[PDB]
Amino acid sequence: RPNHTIYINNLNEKIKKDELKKSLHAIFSRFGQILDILVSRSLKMRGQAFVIFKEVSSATNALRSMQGFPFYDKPMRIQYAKTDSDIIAKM
Amino acid sequence: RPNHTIYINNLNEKIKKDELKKSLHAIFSRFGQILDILVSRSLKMRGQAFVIFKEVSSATNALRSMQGFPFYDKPMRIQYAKTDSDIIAKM
RNA sequence: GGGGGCCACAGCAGAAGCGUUCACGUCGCAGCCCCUGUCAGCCAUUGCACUCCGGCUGCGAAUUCUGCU
RNA sequence: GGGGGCCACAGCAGAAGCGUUCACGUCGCAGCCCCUGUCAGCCAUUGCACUCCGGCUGCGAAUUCUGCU
Repeated sequence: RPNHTIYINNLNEKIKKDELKKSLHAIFSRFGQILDILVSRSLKMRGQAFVIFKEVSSATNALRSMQGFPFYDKPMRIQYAKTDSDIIAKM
Repeated sequence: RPNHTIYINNLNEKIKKDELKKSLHAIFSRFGQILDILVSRSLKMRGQAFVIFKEVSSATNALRSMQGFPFYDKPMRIQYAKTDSDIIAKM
């Protein structure tokens, strides 16, 4: 079940919303063009984010590459999204 | 060993330096005139501060009154200062 | 923010679009590199000062056309 | 910040001192009370969204003289 958008959890939920999107973009993008990183610190979401890539191969590349990597003293649990983000759905 | 300046430790060391001086002043001052609250988040000092009162009776009042009070979900360990602050020393 | 340095970089002026900002006006806005006030993340610390000072890690902003020599 | 209300409050104008701000200029600055964006503190949460949204607690800025009716 691979698709354009990777899904990361086990993130340091104490990190500000903007510094997260920034540092997340910094860790990736060296895999392909990133379309958008989606975050929200609500109770439902919290320590997790959606990194949307331009081509699926960059998602597969970064998923296998960056798994378990320590991000703010915490290991990343990367996996493909249940559904491709509605921006990719409009493709 | 009572004197003008009370000494508090066991403070929430994760609190910003300014919000501490503010909320500390807010909890006291209803005991007498506060001259100055001295704080610094250095490793040497950290979770502790010096509340300087105008008359010693306010220090005794607040010390016996506010002992163990929960300040930012943490109990206050109040006690008199080893030496009266050099501002009181210049009296 | 702040300081320094690049084969990295025509120069100056206007205009628009941005950044900062509560918000306009002044102002400022290519690209990497290094140091660094902040701020933040773990980690450590229960500690008696009035002078700033723990380790490690990370963020550290804003560009386009137009004309002249 | 934002909104509302007080036996709490002469009115307006200038001047100085402050606040905001990287920094001046514009601007804004009695006192309590209530609600509340932020921000922060514990607490809880390992959670598949693209619409904002967990509980509790706390911070939530800046005044003086001068003249006129």
